[PDB]
Amino acid sequence: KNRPNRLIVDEAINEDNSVVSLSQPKMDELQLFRGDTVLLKGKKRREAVCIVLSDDECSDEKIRMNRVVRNNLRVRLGDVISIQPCPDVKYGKRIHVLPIDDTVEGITGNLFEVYLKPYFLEAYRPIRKGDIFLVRGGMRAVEFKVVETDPSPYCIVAPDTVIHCEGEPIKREDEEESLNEVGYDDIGGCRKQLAQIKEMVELPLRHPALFKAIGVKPPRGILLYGPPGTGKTLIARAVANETGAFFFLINGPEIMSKLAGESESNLRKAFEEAEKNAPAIIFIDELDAIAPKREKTHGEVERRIVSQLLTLMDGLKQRAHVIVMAATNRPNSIDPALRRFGRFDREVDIGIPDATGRLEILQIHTKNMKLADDVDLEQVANETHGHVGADLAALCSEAALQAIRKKMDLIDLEDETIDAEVMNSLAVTMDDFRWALSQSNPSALRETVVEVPQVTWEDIGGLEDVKRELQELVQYPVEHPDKFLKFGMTPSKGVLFYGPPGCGKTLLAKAIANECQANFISIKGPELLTMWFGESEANVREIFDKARQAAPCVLFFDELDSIAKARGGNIGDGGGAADRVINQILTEMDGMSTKKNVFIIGATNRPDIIDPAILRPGRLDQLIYIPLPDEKSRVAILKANLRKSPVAKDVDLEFLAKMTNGFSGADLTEICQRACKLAIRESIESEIRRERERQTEEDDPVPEIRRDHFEEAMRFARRSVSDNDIRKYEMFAQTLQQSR
Amino acid sequence: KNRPNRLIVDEAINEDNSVVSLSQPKMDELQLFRGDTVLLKGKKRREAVCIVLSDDECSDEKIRMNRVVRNNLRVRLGDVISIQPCPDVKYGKRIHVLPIDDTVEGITGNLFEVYLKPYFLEAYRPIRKGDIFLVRGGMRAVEFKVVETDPSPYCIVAPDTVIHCEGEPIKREDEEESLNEVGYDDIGGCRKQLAQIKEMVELPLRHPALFKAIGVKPPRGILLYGPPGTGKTLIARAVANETGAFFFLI
Ligand SMILES: Nc1ncnc2c1ncn2[C@@H]1O[C@H](COP(=O)(O)OP(=O)(O)NP(=O)(O)O)[C@@H](O)[C@H]1O
Ligand SMILES: Nc1ncnc2c1ncn2[C@@H]1O[C@H](COP(=O)(O)OP(=O)(O)O)[C@@H](O)[C@H]1O
Repeated sequence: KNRPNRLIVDEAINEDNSVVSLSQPKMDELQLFRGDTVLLKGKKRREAVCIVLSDDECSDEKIRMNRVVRNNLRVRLGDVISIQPCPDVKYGKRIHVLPIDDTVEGITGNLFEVYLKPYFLEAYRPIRKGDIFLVRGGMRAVEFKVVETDPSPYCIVAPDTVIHCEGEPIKREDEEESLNEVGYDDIGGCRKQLAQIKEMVELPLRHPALFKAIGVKPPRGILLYGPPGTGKTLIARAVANETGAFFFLINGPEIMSKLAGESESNLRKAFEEAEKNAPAIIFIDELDAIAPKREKTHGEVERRIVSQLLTLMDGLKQRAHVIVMAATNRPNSIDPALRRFGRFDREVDIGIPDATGRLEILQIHTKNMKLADDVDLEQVANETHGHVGADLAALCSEAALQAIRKKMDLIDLEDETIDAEVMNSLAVTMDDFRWALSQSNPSALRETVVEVPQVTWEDIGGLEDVKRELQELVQYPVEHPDKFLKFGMTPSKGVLFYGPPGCGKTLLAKAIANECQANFISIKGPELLTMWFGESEANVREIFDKARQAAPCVLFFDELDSIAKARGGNIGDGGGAADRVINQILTEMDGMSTKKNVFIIGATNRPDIIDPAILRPGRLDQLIYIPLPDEKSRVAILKANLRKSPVAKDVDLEFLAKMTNGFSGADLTEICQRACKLAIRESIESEIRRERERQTEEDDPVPEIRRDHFEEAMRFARRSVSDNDIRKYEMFAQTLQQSR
Repeated sequence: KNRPNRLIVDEAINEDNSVVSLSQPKMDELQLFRGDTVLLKGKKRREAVCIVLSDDECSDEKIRMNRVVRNNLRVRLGDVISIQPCPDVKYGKRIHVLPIDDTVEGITGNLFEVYLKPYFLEAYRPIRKGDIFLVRGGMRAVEFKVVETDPSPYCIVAPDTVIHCEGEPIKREDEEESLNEVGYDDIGGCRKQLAQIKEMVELPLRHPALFKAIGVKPPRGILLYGPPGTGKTLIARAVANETGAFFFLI
């Protein structure tokens, strides 16, 4: 018809297996309501009946499409479908649905009331003939095929019908695949990297003939890496099985497990077999087993194997319908002659996930688990700092095995055997989650983390003008390069905080990285000391390579004065005013691109004994005095700390605010900690006294703090900063010379 | 019967080779006294006669079970047994017990008064037909098989009887193992590590078909280490010969 009814498929955000979400101007163009019965026609004359729903997440012309119904239509991602309303659907009297025997194995008991009757209630579901849907439960996920309906050829189902499920399972026909093949639905986290790998490879695989009409070379050597266990083979096979090409898998240890000429014949026949079924993808994992760093290679057959791989990958420039993906452990653990132009050009890091990614990975792995009601995935989302996803698979399977070990075991073996009806009753508790998270958790990470921070501007009290002109200093030229191009001034890229210790030096950097949606990689002082004492400075280049790879980002140096204080004070050691790591930092600083959005933030508390070679233009040049807090900042910081804890309202904090002057913010965030420790000790002792009183039940004495704890904490209080350091810093206010 | 008479075996803390220790609410439910003659039926219609004693170390539903009597019943750890009182046991007049030649080698002299008469005094011991017990001494530990009793088919023994030990030793039949195979009784110390290795491996070996109904991967690469000489091969072969699987050694 060539009208807007020809639409492009996508992934779905909805979690029902038969609903389709669409946008508002599109749905106002088609004149429907919510919950209408809609019909989809695609390729090879297949049909889909669905419920339509409305969402603003959809764009102008796309369709949020589920995977089981897109495999029901026998189409894939990148195909076009046709949309028609079918508003004349009645109810049925008999429903014929039956499994395929290849996915129901080990199963005993009745199948009908355990799955079908928990499914076909309360959801009027549109079913057409020959359809295969998918349900979960029983620690499993089973698909189901329908055969016959009374209102031919489709109906909507309701509580007011029956389903006749009689018969034996039927073998799967030759055309479709199973649904235990992995896909785009079961990879939690790292959505941007998946989008980048999706957009980089879509054209020569979905439209191969276009590059048979245009001679422009696509990128063919694309290399992803990451710390191990993160499922690089999983995402590789997911992309290859989702976009629909021929797959073949070369693993490094198997090729090293043969003789010499047998390995040569294996690699040659593998590349010929990948040539035969074009278009196709090819995958080499554990490249460290095949082509290591050259200094770590000692024999003779290994260099011959690496030269064989170089000739075999240079000799497929003529072909353009295969593409090579590979996976190592680290980019510094490959031979440097391999990753060059014509062999391996594109580079992508997977990285470690974060709390949102951990929540999504946990949402993947409790899909067919049948949780309880008291289990709280936000708890084990926030309490699981520093983990990879295979540890999360181990954690979920460990808690499931503990629920099998505690109950539903010795209770059952003394009387009967085990079926799936009692597997329906099995849920797991949060106690097994806390038990599997307390012990038996080998945390597989000690390295540097990269994430967006969470502290916002309202978490720090006051300091308002400094926040707004820092916002001027970073936020402006990334949004308006035309004004700077008009006035010809290149922007500065350095800023140097300084101030007395204990004034909240990390919080403003966290707020700037959180508001502009920037990554964050921090380096403390102890990292500088363990790079100085070991005399190892081939690590700074790795840090700034990671920084450029994490673009955009803000790089935070904490305790820069440690290397100048460590070898003596202001007299110092026998040396002078320079060192090793700081000039290595300058040399790797000034030799990079101006527009790459890597913004370097330094910090110290001793601004006099620092090397003045860092205050050159083109480097760190912006100085901001961070002073002691004032009383309005004191009440603001005190409320911003006390917002977490339950406090009383009749207590008054302006007495101590008007009393305490010249105090660090760290002191006024530890005195509340001291008072709350005193209150928690008082409450637990009154708890054990009322327990031992009549019983040798819960009327809580106080959930908050009174004036007594604050008065005793002020009797335990202490200032942290002397007056002479304030005069040493106000020397810079009196003198006002700060260029070099 | 599906009542609480179907119990799960365990290790024992008692050191007599024929007594069984049980808990107090269980023994008040069965209405017995200490030292009563009790009977155990398990798999393959084997029988065990025992002395019952009381302990608070036992939990609600478990049985502190000795290794020689659990091999006498031809069951293993993880099996369920059945408990019945047999309070009608008399004494005997002639007792027929004889060794197996594969465990008495290098031995000379009279066998009767060196082992049997130091054993069958002061302990009224419950013996049924076909039973194999185990005694120690002479820098060795010898097992013994009984053949025939006068009050058929079981008795309790006392100082007021005789034991006729005449004959040559009989070859071991094909079904059972020896008792010089290592087990859970001869590893001192490190009980928590043995409990951890016990709980980590019990499910895919005692109940294999459950993971033929549930697809969840068990842990398969488990690595123990230690400073050398601490008997890592001993605890490995002990767990494999105690839980009862096929072993092979690389
Ligand atoms: N509102 C606040 N005002 C001041 N400090 C705060 C505030 N909120 C949190 N902090 C703490 O301030 C820390 C930032 O370091 P900061 O206290 O400025 O350095 P310092 O204490 O002066 N030097 P040091 O403690 O030895 O590393 C954070 O880690 C918090 O623990
Ligand atoms: N983010 C994740 N999403 C889904 N599964 C994961 C994830 N991370 C780890 N896994 C699981 O951990 C295992 C490790 O992936 P694998 O391909 O074996 O990596 P490697 O071989 O490098 O260890 C996979 O079998 C996968 O199922």
